[PDB]
This record gives sequence, structure tokens and C-alpha cells, in this order.
Amino acid sequence: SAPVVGIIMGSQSDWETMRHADALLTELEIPHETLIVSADRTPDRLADYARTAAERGLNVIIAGAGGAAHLPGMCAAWTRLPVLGVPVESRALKGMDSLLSIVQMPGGVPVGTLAIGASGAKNAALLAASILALYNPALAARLETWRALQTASVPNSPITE
Amino acid sequence: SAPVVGIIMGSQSDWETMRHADALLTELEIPHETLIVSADRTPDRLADYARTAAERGLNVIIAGAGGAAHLPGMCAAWTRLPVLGVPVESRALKGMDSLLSIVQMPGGVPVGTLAIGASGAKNAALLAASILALYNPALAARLETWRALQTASVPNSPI
Amino acid sequence: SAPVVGIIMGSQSDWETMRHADALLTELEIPHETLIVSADRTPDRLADYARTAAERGLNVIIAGAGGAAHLPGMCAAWTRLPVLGVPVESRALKGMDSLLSIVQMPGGVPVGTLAIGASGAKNAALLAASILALYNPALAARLETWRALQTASVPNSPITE
Amino acid sequence: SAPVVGIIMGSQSDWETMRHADALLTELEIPHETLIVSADRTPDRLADYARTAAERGLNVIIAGAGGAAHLPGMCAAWTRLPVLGVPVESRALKGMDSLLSIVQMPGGVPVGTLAIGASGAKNAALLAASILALYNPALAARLETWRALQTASVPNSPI
Amino acid sequence: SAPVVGIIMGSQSDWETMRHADALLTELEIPHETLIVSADRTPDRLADYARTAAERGLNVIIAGAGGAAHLPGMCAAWTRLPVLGVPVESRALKGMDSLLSIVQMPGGVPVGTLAIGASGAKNAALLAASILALYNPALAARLETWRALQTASVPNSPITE
Amino acid sequence: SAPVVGIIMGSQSDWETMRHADALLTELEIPHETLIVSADRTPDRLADYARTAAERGLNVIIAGAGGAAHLPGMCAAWTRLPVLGVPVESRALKGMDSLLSIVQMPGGVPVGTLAIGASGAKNAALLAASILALYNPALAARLETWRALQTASVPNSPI
Amino acid sequence: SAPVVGIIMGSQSDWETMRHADALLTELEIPHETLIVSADRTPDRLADYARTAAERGLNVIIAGAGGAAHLPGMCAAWTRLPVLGVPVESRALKGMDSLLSIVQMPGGVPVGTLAIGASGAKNAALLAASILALYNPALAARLETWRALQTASVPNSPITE
Amino acid sequence: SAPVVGIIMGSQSDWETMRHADALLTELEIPHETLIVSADRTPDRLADYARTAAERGLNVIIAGAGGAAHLPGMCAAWTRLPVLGVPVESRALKGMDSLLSIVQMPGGVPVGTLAIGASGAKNAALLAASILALYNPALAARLETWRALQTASVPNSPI
Ligand SMILES: Nc1cncn1[C@@H]1O[C@H](COP(=O)(O)O)[C@@H](O)[C@H]1O
Ligand SMILES: Nc1cncn1[C@@H]1O[C@H](COP(=O)(O)O)[C@@H](O)[C@H]1O
Ligand SMILES: Nc1cncn1[C@@H]1O[C@H](COP(=O)(O)O)[C@@H](O)[C@H]1O
Ligand SMILES: Nc1cncn1[C@@H]1O[C@H](COP(=O)(O)O)[C@@H](O)[C@H]1O
Repeated sequence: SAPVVGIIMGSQSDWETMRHADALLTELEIPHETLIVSADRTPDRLADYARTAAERGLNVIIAGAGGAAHLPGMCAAWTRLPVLGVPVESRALKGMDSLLSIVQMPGGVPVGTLAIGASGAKNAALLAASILALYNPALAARLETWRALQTASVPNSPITE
Repeated sequence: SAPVVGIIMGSQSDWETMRHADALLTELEIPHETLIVSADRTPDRLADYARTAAERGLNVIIAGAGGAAHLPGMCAAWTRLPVLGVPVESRALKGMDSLLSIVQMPGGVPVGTLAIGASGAKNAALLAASILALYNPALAARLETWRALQTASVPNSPI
Repeated sequence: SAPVVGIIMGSQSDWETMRHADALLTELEIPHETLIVSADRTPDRLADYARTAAERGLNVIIAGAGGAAHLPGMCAAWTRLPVLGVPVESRALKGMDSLLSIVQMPGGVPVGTLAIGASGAKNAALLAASILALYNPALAARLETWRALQTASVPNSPITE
Repeated sequence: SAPVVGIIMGSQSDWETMRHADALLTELEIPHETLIVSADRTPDRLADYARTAAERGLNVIIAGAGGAAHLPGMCAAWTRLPVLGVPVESRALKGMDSLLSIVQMPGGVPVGTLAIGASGAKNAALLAASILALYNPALAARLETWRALQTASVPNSPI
Repeated sequence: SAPVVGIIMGSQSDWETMRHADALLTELEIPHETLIVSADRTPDRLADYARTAAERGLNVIIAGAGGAAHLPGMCAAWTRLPVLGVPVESRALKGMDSLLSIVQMPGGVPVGTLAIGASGAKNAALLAASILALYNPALAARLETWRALQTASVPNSPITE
Repeated sequence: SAPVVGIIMGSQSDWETMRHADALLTELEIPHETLIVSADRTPDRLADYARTAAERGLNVIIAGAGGAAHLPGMCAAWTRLPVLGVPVESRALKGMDSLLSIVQMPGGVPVGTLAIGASGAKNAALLAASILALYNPALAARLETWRALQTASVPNSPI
Repeated sequence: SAPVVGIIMGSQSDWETMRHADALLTELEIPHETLIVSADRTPDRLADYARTAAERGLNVIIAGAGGAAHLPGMCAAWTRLPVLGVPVESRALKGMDSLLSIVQMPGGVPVGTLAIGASGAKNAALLAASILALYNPALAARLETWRALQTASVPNSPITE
Repeated sequence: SAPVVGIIMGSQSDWETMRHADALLTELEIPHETLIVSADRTPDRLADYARTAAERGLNVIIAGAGGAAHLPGMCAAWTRLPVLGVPVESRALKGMDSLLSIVQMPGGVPVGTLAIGASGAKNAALLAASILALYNPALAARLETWRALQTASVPNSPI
């Protein structure tokens, strides 16, 4: 019942992307919370959120943001938990600013970064699931079934119009 | 004593970078194995490595390569374990090729990607440690010490 | 009758692009097969496909994929045949990730890479045809006619609205 | 005597770049402090620095960092003071990561961004001076001299 | 009543972007002027505008332009005032040419550069306000209220469709 | 004895890169010719080279150049033979210009493009060999040996 | 009456861009020809076109192409005349491939390169006019009038919606 | 004897690049002047230079600069003469900033742009020569010789 993953994002505009992480965690029956935390507009909210995450029982944080994306990195600055970062696609630079802002963390403070956009959001949830699966055999079985099914569902030839 | 993290790299020329992940795991006393596995030159070696990793008791795989860096993604394709990707700085394109080749995985098969180069190698080991810390209280305490020491050690002013 | 080129692609979404390779091979009367093989979702299918390609009588593989595109490279890892890679245009990064993921193969395992998108797909078929033409005089004549006609069909001035 | 500009930088390795901002402020006789504050390694040090800057009588903050450079943006998040950002040239991506990480702030929290590297460090100090000059006539005159000397000193032909 | 900020832009096409700077200065009750000055088409107009800005009572210049954007840099060449530059998004290169053309000023002639597009325009006004706030306590209070309200208005969770 | 692969390059400064294609063809005992042909400085030399290549009994052309690299594309324009393109690493843009100039051929005139630099030169020769192997069983066996040795030689762990 | 500028382009698809060069030359009363010449599909047509340009009385060549754009460079390889290159915007890479393919000519064979797209086409005509103006006083007066008018037609403030 | 080409550059640090344009003009016996004019540090020097260029009998201006390279565009803004732009290779971004800052001129004010670095400097001088050749038959013949010698001198095979 209690959340074991936190999904955080910098704004409502990030939800179109971050919803894919939420949906996948629900699919895999992983209890989680989904919040807006702005690194730029609510820095003390972020400090408190990240500092207290482990004691609140969270095991993984998925953080999504675009542009000069500081949310995942600053979350990782304050938590000892693994933080996974989703680069949200930006208007002009198509998430290249998002990506570099997230992935290029200095040695000492990791962010596990996924692909730009919805694929990255979905993969952040799957990566979070694979982490939790290491010490939750029920989840590990559900993940195995999920991966096996993905493999089995790939067609052999295209629908050629 | 038995490895719980596998560090794999596409070639000897990646060692200068991946040694930083090795050093960090050793500092934190995390049993690990350190291997050369090339997605493109040794594809069956990779298939067997990745397929058997969980049975062997590995919990996290750290995979580094440069150029068109297929090693992390293909590893993730064959294992259910978390795979962390280190883009090795390439000669021409300075790891931008490595970075895009690794991070841009389609939905369904994740690679947790870290920075280009030595920083990313170190951070992949730290990220692996933070994952292992979730169910190893002694290591969690050692990782807390490591992070606390990092923070406390930053000078207040430049020399 | 038996296929001498294999066209493979990572997903149905690649078909809009890869159809151009299929169409050109048909135009030149080159027997071929057209399949979906996912490097990420069906890695053992790919290993078996690429490992057995030469013994099944294939001479050239055209492989198309986008994003972090591993399909052409991993195909080449397992076959001694020439593998030609088509970078499928991606949403955010416009096929730049596709291109670099395909073309930047390490020394030892080649992928002959074509342009991003439909042009690359068509050129992969033409390149495949030029390879087969070296030891198939009927095809060589058809290719010569095809190239000659392309040259002859270029107008001398634009239709100026 | 009390500092009116704070120069902060993510680490010692930024000093080679940020020293140019320090030198310029000193040349123009602008009292300033020069500190290492890491957004990612010392986040609470940064929070306290940025939150208290105005109370302490700082007017402008110059912040430099490389890579995923969060220092200027996070500083701006906690202060009402103008924050100027210097992208430090990174090893792999030559400060393109630093530049995008700094300049691409969403509406609401500004960072005035300067060029990558030493040029940008110098220009952040000059920009801070032009801001201070608005309400300090003696400094305004010294800045006018500095700019006049820069212009007058350019040779007419190459050696 | 007399303007203390000048907003200048290279063309009418820049207004869609630069209007956001105008609107914010008005919101904060900062008297300003809003003009078209073309570095390429009206270089002597620019020289005169920038040279006389301080004596006309301006304290900050916000300059917006796209493509090979010379307006902010050339403005700074002629004024001792702080000049803030807004990179206007360009058609092909999405404001990357704008950004590099503005931000990469040589040591000696600063331009304080903001984000590509509308966000940068709004931030240029906010940065200008923060500068003026240093010696205008009424404005400083309005800015504090403005920032505080932005912080307070961030929701705690997304509207999940 | 008569060449079946032509290696052409835009200038002497490409040799440091293109020599790797030469070495590989020689290792595999593939008769070849190695020439300097500049699309831009010797356009008629190129026209004649490319137009006559098939008559002369060439089967594959490997063409390398840097910068705005027109050599492979223009070669392909005049021959029906497969043309493989090697982007030579340029000074400023590190072969990104070379790469785009070569790979981005419009539909109708193909260039099979390989990686930037020495890797790409080696791979163009390997790709040419894999093409020739389709109708030369002795060479096919030698290429199989080469690939087998590459795979088998990869160490299991770094030094 | 006889053309003094040649405008050449690789295909009909380039005309949407290259029409702007044609229109400007007509505006300035510069006699010119406008043709399709494909470097990739009609290389011998290009060789003959470029080799004979000076003897046919042409003074400047404007060449437009996109993607891996070889037309301007190969034109310059064969003519001693000044060749100006227009990078036509490409689909995926937005004319970055066009630009680098044109501008990055090796020392020894120049192409004077203009901006990506319609602006570059118009500027190539203006650059061509400025070249011809050096030895044609009537044209020089028309160009002076044209530049003066451009300067005079810039508004002083935006139409603020 | 009176200059018909002006070479201008943003600073002394551009000379290493712009000297190649100077050498070429001298080789072809084209009278020219070679000056430092900074758009940003000496804007009025530039205004006067560019405004008076035609009166002084200049026919072509070659302008080189690096970084946010405003010199060619602003020169073109004040003169009716053809302006050719040389992007000088910058430290961080390797002249990509220089290139975009120069080539991306909006319709109405052209800059004929050449390659980044020494190549571009040489080519700007060659382009200026090809322009002057249109109405100077002696120079046209010398340029024909230069181009003929370039073509004829390319070796047939690498050393
Ligand atoms: N992508 C790839 C596949 N197999 C090896 N590599 C990469 O090739 C680069 C150069 O390796 P080498 O020196 O062996 O050619 C290294 O970064 C290595 O990961
Ligand atoms: N982004 C960031 C956060 N904390 C430090 N950095 C940057 O990390 C780079 C390398 O620092 P170091 O040598 O300490 O690892 C410097 O540019 C420094 O600003
Ligand atoms: N693009 C091109 C056309 N002709 C030569 N080049 C390239 O120019 C580069 C530099 O050559 P050089 O030293 O002769 O100027 C080389 O990569 C060569 O292929
Ligand atoms: N963009 C610009 C304006 N004024 C000078 N520059 C450029 O600044 C670079 C570095 O010059 P310096 O060493 O004087 O700082 C040179 O490429 C010079 O053209």
C-alpha cells in the first residue's frame, strides 16, 4: 500500500510524458506516488522531498523534467536512494538540453538517465521495477512474465499496407 | 565473496574509463567481476553472459563502450537485471555517439545511462551501490559514509 | 525464387521507411524476404536470423532501425555477409541518434550505412543491387538501364510555379 | 570592504576558468568573495548561501560550473538577486552541456548566461560591474575607463 | 514615467517572442520602451540607440533577435549599460544559431543571455527587474511578492487527465 | 593480380586514415589499387576514374575524404559499382562534416558509409571483402578465418 | 539580354527555395538563366555546364542543393567563376547536412555560402548583384537604391497585436 | 598599388588563420590591406571602415572572426561591397559558433561564407580573386594558372 517509488516532475506540462512511468508501475502492481516538485520554483519542497524519501519508505525516485533540467540531479544531491532521470522533450532543442542537463552529472552524484520522452518514462518505470525485483520475488515473477510477453508479441513480418 | 555486480566493457581501450567503476566498487567492498565482452566482436559471449547473469547471482550489470555502443542495450535485451550504461569518450565525436547509442533505448528495454567518461564510470558504480544498499544495511551505512565524506570534503574556497 | 536479400527492421513503425527498399528490390526483380526482427525485444531471433543467413542463401542484409539502433550492428556481428544499415528517422533527434548508432561501428565489424529515412532505404536496395550485379549479368543490365533512365529523366529547368 | 559580488564555483577544477572573473572584479576595485559551492555535492551549503545572499549585502552572484551545470539555476531558485552563469568548458562536450544546462532556464527563474570558458568568466564580472555601476558613480567612471581602454588598445594591424 | 528599460528587437517577426518581456515589465510596473532596431538593416539607428541609452536614462537593455543574431552584441559594443540577450527561435536551426550568436561574446563585451524563445524573453524582463530591484525598494518588494507567489502557486500533483 | 578494389582518397593528408583500408585488403590478399583523386581539385580525373572503373575490372570502390567530402558521392554518380565512403576526421568538426557530406546521399545514388576515421577505413576494406566473398570461395574462407580470429582474440578481462 | 548569372539547382524540390534568388535578380534587372542540374544524377551535364559557363558569358553561378549537397562544390571544381552556394533545408537535419556539405570546402576551391533556406537564396542573388555592381554602374545605382530602401523601410516599433 | 581587397579580423588571435588569405592575395599580386577591426571592441572603427570602403576603392572585403562572430555581418550592414566571411576556429566549439554567427544572415544583407579556419581564409582570398578576375584580364589569367597548377600538382598516389 505504502509507496516504494516516487515519480516527481517539474510541472503539469511534464505529465504527458511522465504518465507512461505511472501507468507501467501500476501495471506491474508497484505502489508509488506521483507528484509535482519544481527544482526552480519550489527548491525547499524538493530538498525536503528528497531528504525524507528513504525514511518515508521510498526505494527509487523517477524524476522527469525538460530544458535546463535540474530536478533529477538536485533530487540525487539530497537522497542516498537511486534516482532515475527522464529527459522531457523540449520545444526548440527537442530534449537535447534536457538530456545533457540530466545525464552529465559530475562523478559522485549519479542519475540513471533514460531516453528522451515517453520511451524514457516507460523505461524509467521498468528500470525501477528491475531494481525492486531483486528483493521482491513476486514482482520478479511479474517482471519476467512482462518481459517474456513483450518478446513473444513481436510479429515476424510487417503489415505491408 | 561471489560477485553481485558485473562490470563489462567492449575492449581493453575502455579500461582507462571503466577502471573508475572498478575502484569505486572495491572502495565500498562490493564483490564484483570485471570483464571484456564486445557486443559486436563477441556477440555469443555477450548472449551467454547476459542470459546467465541472474542465475550466477549478479544483481546489477555495469556496461561501458564507445562509438556505436551496443553493449549496454544488448546486455539489457538478454537479462532481467538492471543494466547501467557508461558512454566511453570516443576519439572523433567525444562520446556523443556513445551517449546517444546507449541512452536512446526504445520503451521496453531500459539502460540507466550515466555521464560520458570517467565520471559516468564512477557514477555507474555509485548507482549500483545505491541499488544494493536497498537490501544490504551494512553497505547502506558505508554508502552513507561515502556520500557524507564527499559532501564534507568539498573546500570552501579555491586554492 | 529463393530470397537473396533479407530486409529486416526493428518494428512495424519502421515499415513506412523500409517499404522503399522492398519496392526497389521488387522493381529490379531481386528476390528477397521482408521481416520484423527486434534486436532489443527478440535478441535470440536476431542471433538465429543473422547466424543462418548465408546458409539460407542470402547474399545481402538490409537492416533498418531508429533511436539507439542496434539491429544493423548486431546483425553484422553474427553474419559474414555484407550488412547495410538504414537509420530510421526518430521523433526528437530526427534520426541523428539512429545514424550515429549505426554508422559508428568499431573497426572489425562493418555496417554500410545509408541516409536517414526513405532515401536511405531506397539507396540500401540500390547498393544491394549493385553488389548482386557484380555476379549476375541480367541484373547488371537492369541496373544499368535503371541508372541510365534516372539520368535521362532529370529535367533541364524547374516548373517555375 | 564587505563583498557586493559573490563568485561561486562547483569545484576546484573550475578555478582556472573562474579566476578570470575574480581578477576582473579586483581590477575594478569591486569587493567580492570567491567560494566553492557545489549544487550536487553540497546542496545545503548552496541553499544557505543563496537564501542569505541578499541579507549579507551581496548584489550580484556569479556562478560557474561544467557538465550538467546546476549551480547557477539552483542559486537563482533561492535568491531574488541577479544570478550570472558561466559555463565551464567540460572535457568531452567542450562546455556545450554546461551551456545548455545553464542558459535553458524556464520562464520564472532567470540566469544571465555568458560565453563558455574564461571569456564568459571575464564577461560575468564585467556584467556584474555594469549592474553595480547603475548606482555607484565612482565605479561607473572606472568601468567607463576600462571599456575606453579596451577600445583604444585594439591594434590597427596584426603583428 | 520615463523608460528605465529598453526592449529592442530586429524585426516584427521577433515580437511574438519579445512581447513576453514587455508584458512582464508592465506587470512589475517597470516603465520601458519597446522598439524595432535592426543591426543588419539599420546599423546607424542601432549605434545611435545604444550610444545614447544611458544619457536618455535607460538602465538595462533587453535585445532579441534570431539567426545570426548581432543585435544584442552590437548594442553592448556601444553602451556601458548591462545588455541582456534573448535568442529568438529560428526556423531551421531552432534558435541554436541565435543562441551561439548571442551568448559566445568575446571577453570584454558581455551579453547576459537567456533561454531560446518566450521563456528567455520573460526571464530577460525578470533579470532586468532583479537588477533594478537592487536600488528601488518598491520594485524589490513587488519582485519578492512576484517570486513568492510563483513558488506558492506550484501544485502538489499533476492533473492526471 | 589485376585490382578488384580501388581505394581513392582526396589528398595525401587522408593517407594516415586510408592506409588502414590498404593494410586490410593486403592482409586478405585482395588485389587493389591505391590512388589520390580529389573531387574538387581533380574533377576530370575523378570522372574518368569512376566512369572507367567497371571496364577496368574493379568490383568495389572505397573512397575517403574529409570536410565537405564530395569524393564518394561523385564517384557513385559516374559508376554502377558499389561505392563505400570513409569520412576522414576533419580538424575543426571532427569528421561530422565528412560524415554528413558522405552518408546523406539522396535516393538514386548510394554510398555505403562507414565510421569516421581509421575504424571506418578498416571497415570499408572488410565490407569490400564481404562483397567479393560472395563470388570468391577462397576469399570467403579467408574472411571467415579473419572474423573468427577477431572474435577468438578478444581477451576475457582487462590488463 | 544574355544571362550573366546562372542559377542551378539539384531538383524541382529545390525550386521553392531557389525561386527567391530568381525573383531578386529579376527585381534588380539582372539577366540570368535558371536550370536544374543534378550533381548525382547528371554529373556530365554539370561538368559541361560549369566548364563552359565563362565562355557562355556567365559571371556568377548560384547553386542550391540539400542533404549531401555536392552541386555548388562540383560546379566550383570546374569553373574559374565565383560560385555561391545556397544550402536547401533538408527534412531530418534541417539543412545542417546541406550547410556543412557546401561551406566546408577544402582550401583551393571556394564556395561562397549563404544561409540555410529562402534567406540564403535571396542573399545569394544580392551577393551576385554586389559582385556585378563593381563593374556595372547602372546596377550599382539600382543596388544602392535597393539597400537604401530596405534601411528606410524598417519600422520604429512593433505592431503590438 | 592602392588596395582593392580589405582583409579585416576581430583580433590578433585571428592572424594565424587570416594570414592565409593575405598570403594568397600576395601570391596572385592583388593589392590589399590587412587590418584588425573588432565589431564588439571597436564598433565605430568598423562603422567608418565599412561605410568608406567603396569610396576608398576597395572592391571586396574579407572579414574573419571567431566565437559570436559579428564582424562580417556588421561590415556587410554598412557597405554595398561584397563581404566574404571566414569563421575562425574557436577554442570550445571549434568554429561552429563562428560558422553559424556568420553564415546565418537574414535575407537582405549577404555574407559569402567560407570554411572554418585556414582553408576558409585561403578560399576567401581565392573567391575575392575570382570576383576581381571578372574585370581584370591579367589577373584572370594568373588565377587560371593558379587553378591549373593546383589541379596538375595533385599526386596520383599517396607517399
Ligand atoms: N562499440 C564497440 C563494440 N565493440 C567495441 N566497441 C568500442 O570500440 C571502441 C574502440 O575499441 P578498439 O580500440 O578495440 O577498436 C571502444 O570504446 C569499444 O567499446
Ligand atoms: N556540475 C557539477 C556539479 N558539481 C560539480 N560540477 C562540475 O563538475 C566539473 C568537474 O569537477 P570535478 O573535477 O570536481 O569532478 C566542474 O566543471 C564542476 O563545476
Ligand atoms: N574535401 C576534399 C576535397 N578535396 C580534398 N578534400 C579533403 O580536404 C581535406 C584536407 O586536405 P588538404 O590537406 O589537401 O587541404 C582532406 O580530408 C581531403 O579529403
Ligand atoms: N567575436 C569577436 C569580437 N571581437 C573579437 N572577437 C573574436 O574573439 C576571438 C578571441 O579573441 P581574443 O583573443 O582577443 O579574446 C577571435 O576569434 C576574435 O575574432
